[PDB]
Amino acid sequence: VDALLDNGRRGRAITGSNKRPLKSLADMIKGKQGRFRQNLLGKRVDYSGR
RNA sequence: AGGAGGACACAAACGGCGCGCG
Repeated sequence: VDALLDNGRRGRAITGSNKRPLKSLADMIKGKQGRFRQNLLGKRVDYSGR
């Protein structure tokens, strides 16, 4: 349950690849790649180009 | 003779590593 909630606060994060720890719910909530700064504050918009 | 009867709808995703540009 600890690994499911806030993976990384444990002694060591679990992984299923070359030592790439699995992202948890708390990992998805916060962070520069998290929802707050990735999809809510700044979001990709249609009707645009470059 | 007479007479009688007789299927609609429906268009490609997510995480690393590297490089590069503003």
